[PDB]
Amino acid sequence: IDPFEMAVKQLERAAQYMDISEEALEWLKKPMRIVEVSVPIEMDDGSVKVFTGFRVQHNWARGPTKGGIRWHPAETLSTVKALATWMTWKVAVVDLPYGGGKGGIIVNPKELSEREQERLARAYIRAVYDVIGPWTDIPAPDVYTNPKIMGWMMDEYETIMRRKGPAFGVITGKPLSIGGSLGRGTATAQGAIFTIREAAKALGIDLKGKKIAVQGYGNAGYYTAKLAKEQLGMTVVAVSDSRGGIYNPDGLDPDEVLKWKREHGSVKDFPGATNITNEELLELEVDVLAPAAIEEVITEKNADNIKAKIVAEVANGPVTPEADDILREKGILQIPDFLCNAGGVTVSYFEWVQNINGYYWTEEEVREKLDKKMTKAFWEVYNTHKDKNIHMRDAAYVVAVSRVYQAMKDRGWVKK
Ligand SMILES: NC(=O)C1=CN([C@@H]2O[C@H](COP(=O)(O)OP(=O)(O)OC[C@H]3O[C@@H](n4cnc5c(N)ncnc54)[C@H](OP(=O)(O)O)[C@@H]3O)[C@@H](O)[C@H]2O)C=CC1
Repeated sequence: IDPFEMAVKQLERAAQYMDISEEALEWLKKPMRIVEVSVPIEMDDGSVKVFTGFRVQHNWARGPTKGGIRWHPAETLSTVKALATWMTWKVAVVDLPYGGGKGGIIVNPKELSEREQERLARAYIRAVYDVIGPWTDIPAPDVYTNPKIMGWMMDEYETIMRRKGPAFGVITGKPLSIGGSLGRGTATAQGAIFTIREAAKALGIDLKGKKIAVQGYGNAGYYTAKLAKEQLGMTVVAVSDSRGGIYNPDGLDPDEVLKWKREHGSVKDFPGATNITNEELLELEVDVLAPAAIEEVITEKNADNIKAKIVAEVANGPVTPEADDILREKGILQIPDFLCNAGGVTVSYFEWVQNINGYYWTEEEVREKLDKKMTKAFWEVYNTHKDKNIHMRDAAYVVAVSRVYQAMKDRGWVKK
């Protein structure tokens, strides 16, 4: 299924639940600027290889576009366009002064050395300099890209820009030594925890003493479990990895589970815990479920057999639309995927603000501002959900598209 076709279909579906003009929908169905460039680098053997780079800016009505850069051998312009379109709604739902953007290079980084990767980053910056900037387009880490490459890109941009402004703010996800930000490691989990707390508040459920099951124990899953147990006081009873999952009604200690995973290569066979399958974890009777793993783990087949009161879509779309309808019919509140894991984008914006202002905050200030942002966004989505009598995800889409629509109307881009 073509990614851009899917994104356009999603946008039309969202527009079907709100009052939006045809001209605005047509404007939103097409990225405002797409830049495809050749990225030449010098190989370690002395040869020269040319790579294909992309930089799609879907919309900038609300402000400078924001989005990451992906280094995947299967990158396509369609995928970049779809991800920029999704990033637009991602930044619009949580009320950031950002638009939608995305980049990508068709390259396999597993076969490149450190020098070649640095050359690739610098050449990409040299190619796309004319369409990026602190107030035009702010790239970010993505798949097979890390803060190392962010530092290289920032250094190249500063070299080209002759230090005429906040070159630190041109890109986010940088190392702390050069314009970096605190709380970037646990941003997604912190946002998910705040959204879960607000959902419990909305449902009238006290989380102190309740049970939570987390699917996927990577950076997001482990930190979600850890932060839930620490702040929310929720008993973690089940975690899982690719290999399998474990269960214990008496509770799990996330630090010990992480230690065992980093020692035995997997979370399975944890002492005092019963081994369960991922499917079996989705079956447990808990009050919070946090899929932080592979996409499409909840389908029409197992949607009915879910007993969780709150499903926090920490991952990127772990629930299918049929499963969405079935789960909504069962009186279960869903937190949409691009609202639950909004911490990442929310944190990036804080980093950009720190770079622009020249003043960096502390871990507590970032945590409090993120708390405010996520609470406001979830509350703005839940109110739409209750007023329009539509699905949770649909409420978030309505909020984001309404925000973009209003910004477009204010600029005079669309007269209707
Ligand atoms: N973490 C972040 O900063 C943000 C995360 N996201 C989204 O969040 C999710 C996780 O992020 P991230 O922590 O970076 O991912 P990680 O790569 O750090 O970890 C992936 C985890 O999910 C597990 N996993 C991978 N495939 C499966 C599978 N088929 N079945 C069951 N478990 C699987 C991995 O298991 P194993 O360890 O055994 O390999 C691991 O536990 C993703 O869906 C991602 O798209 C996007 C926004 C930013």
